[PDB]
Amino acid sequence: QTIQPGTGYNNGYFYSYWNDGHGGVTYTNGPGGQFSVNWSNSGNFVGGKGWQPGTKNKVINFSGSYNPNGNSYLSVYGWSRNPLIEYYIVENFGTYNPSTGATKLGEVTSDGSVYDIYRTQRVNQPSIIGTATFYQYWSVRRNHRSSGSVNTANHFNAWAQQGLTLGTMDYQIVAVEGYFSSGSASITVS
Ligand SMILES: NC(=[NH2+])NCCC[C@H](N)C(=O)O
Ligand code: NA
Ligand code: NA
Ligand code: NA
Ligand code: NA
Ligand code: NA
Repeated sequence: QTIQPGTGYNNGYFYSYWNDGHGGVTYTNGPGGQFSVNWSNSGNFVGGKGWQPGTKNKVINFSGSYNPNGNSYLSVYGWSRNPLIEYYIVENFGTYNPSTGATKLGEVTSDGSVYDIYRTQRVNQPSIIGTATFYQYWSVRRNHRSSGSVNTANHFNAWAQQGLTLGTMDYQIVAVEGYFSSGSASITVS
């Protein structure tokens, strides 16, 4: 169903839906690993489905329709603790590449494309443990897509060769993120 922000479990999968308090987002859980998000003039939000906790060797399957009109991402997205990390394997994005301004550290080839690798830092921002300073790890796919599989270990291995180490996994989902934009998406995870 359509829900307010929160986390939980639906039809065998973990879900997380977060927003910054602005209006405009409709997040709906569906059967199985399905979710839908429609946004009209949102602020910042993140929603999707997957697992609590994730693993360092999961092969994640996704498919569906992704139609951003402005700044948005479609990603494998999750967190670790000790160290506290927010990470992204970005499969598609709208008008804004999330790595803009960031220092490139390397490349990895996985699941039919090269990805470029970046680290960023978030200072005194929201996190899974409350306000915190933490690093973000990014793999950004050069060839955008709306369905496929992601061998997460290929990314996690490549990040570790640049000192981008992960802690104990927290959640791991396929997420749609938007930032002061509009769009529509409907995705099935497995
Ligand atoms: N990329 C983002 N917008 N991240 C939002 C993180 C939200 C954070 N985990 C919280 O529960 O407050
Ligand atoms: Na974007
Ligand atoms: Na995303
Ligand atoms: Na991949
Ligand atoms: Na995770
Ligand atoms: Na996200």
